[PDB]
Amino acid sequence: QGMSTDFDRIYLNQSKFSGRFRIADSGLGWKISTSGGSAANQARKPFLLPATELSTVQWSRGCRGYDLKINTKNQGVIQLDGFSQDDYNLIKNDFHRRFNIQVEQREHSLRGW
Amino acid sequence: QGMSTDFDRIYLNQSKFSGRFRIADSGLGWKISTSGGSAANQARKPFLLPATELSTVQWSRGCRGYDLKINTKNQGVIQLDGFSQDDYNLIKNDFHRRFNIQVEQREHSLRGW
Ligand SMILES: [Cl-]
Ligand SMILES: [Cl-]
Repeated sequence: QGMSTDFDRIYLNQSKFSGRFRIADSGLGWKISTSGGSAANQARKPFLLPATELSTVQWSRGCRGYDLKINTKNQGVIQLDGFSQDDYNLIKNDFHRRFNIQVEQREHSLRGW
Repeated sequence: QGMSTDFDRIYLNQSKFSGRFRIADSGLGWKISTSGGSAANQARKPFLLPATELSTVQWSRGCRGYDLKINTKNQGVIQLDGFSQDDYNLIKNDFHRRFNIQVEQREHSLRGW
């Protein structure tokens, strides 16, 4: 749809359901994405995190693939995982441009050597 | 050994190896614990995080069991996982007494309701 940057099959805080993660100028969103089409998917409500609540963001190792661990002003650290190594460049650019946040690279133990 | 509070089979940042996690007055430690006895275990060096680097700590959902996500002054967010629900009370008490840190309970979505 062309405004937000979207990623499918992402998990929020080790959720059993996967969902779609969206990066918008307004902040972040995540919504359960499943089967049943317009029954089950239509009742679902999004998790919405306003950009004002973002403080730091790191790209690190998830349970599934790579993750973002996102520290917030009022809601602790939120985890999104299920990313591919391929996703990093896009994520880095989006967080810089939309939020002026530099994503920290902390996904292996040789970082900073 | 009676000074530190120790937990076995804990993983650091989704490490392939598990190790022993130790909570001491001086800060946190983690060291790979494996087989071979005094060959492989003896060469291993610990990860050491001085108490001065601790800022916030939350108890949340790991890849394995429950986790701590620990925000540090200079090293981003560190994850320890592999904890049982049983571990929480001890952890809460140790972080309060040793560091004056209140562990945030953020391990399910009904927290704060
Ligand atoms: Cl947008
Ligand atoms: Cl001690």
